[PDB]
Amino acid sequence: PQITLWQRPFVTVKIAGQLMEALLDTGADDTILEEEMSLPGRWTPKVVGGIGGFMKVRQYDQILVEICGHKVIGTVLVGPTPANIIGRNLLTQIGCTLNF
Amino acid sequence: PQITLWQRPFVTVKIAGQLMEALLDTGADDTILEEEMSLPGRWTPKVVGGIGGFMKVRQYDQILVEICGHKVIGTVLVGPTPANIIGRNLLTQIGCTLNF
Ligand SMILES: Cc1cccc(C)c1OCC(=O)N[C@@H](Cc1ccccc1)[C@@H](O)C[C@H](Cc1ccccc1)NC(=O)[C@H](C(C)C)N1CCCNC1=O
Repeated sequence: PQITLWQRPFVTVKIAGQLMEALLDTGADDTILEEEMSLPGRWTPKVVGGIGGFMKVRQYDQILVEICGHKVIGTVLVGPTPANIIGRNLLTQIGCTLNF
Repeated sequence: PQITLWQRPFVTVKIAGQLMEALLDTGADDTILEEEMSLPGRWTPKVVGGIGGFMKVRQYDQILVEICGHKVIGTVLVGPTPANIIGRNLLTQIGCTLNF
């Protein structure tokens, strides 16, 4: 699809059998999911800095993400973010471009 | 142009005779420039919340922004952001779409 930006660019994603909406975010290097997201297995501590300051997150490697049905695999961060965010690490795998 | 997302999507912008680079950010509702940015005239207090928390900003209305040479006019926030960010309020005016 081609998506205009008059509204926030949310899409439905399925991760580890769970459904959620996440923002397609060209300003994000990394993908981050909300605190209540349950991913199994080991993780590594990471800190993410946005506008406002920094927050501690859990880094999960090799997570399968189904983004508008497209299947991709990458690193997913989990922490106390206000919204689920799909960052460039996954946007590149769905062939996402900015056009104008 | 069409821009891929293997790298951060920075573009050059000119605002109030000053040049800077700014991130094209679909995850941002609003446009925010770094604390050292000098805009003339009246402004209104606003607070922006990102990942990490919130920060106090100045809201300037009807600012002319030249984005990749395109001319657009909109609200611009100025505060202690780590990077200049072009949000959807301006991205819509340059006909910016996400494609995949
Ligand atoms: C949502 C919003 C509403 C009104 C006004 C503004 C400016 C708004 O956006 C603020 C905002 O932080 N949006 C983020 C996503 C957002 C949407 C909704 C709520 C909260 C946040 C994101 O798009 C931009 C922001 C840019 C940035 C900040 C600091 C250093 C470098 C880059 N990017 C990041 O925080 C990313 C994260 C998300 C992986 N990030 C973290 C560090 C390393 N690099 C990097 O890419």
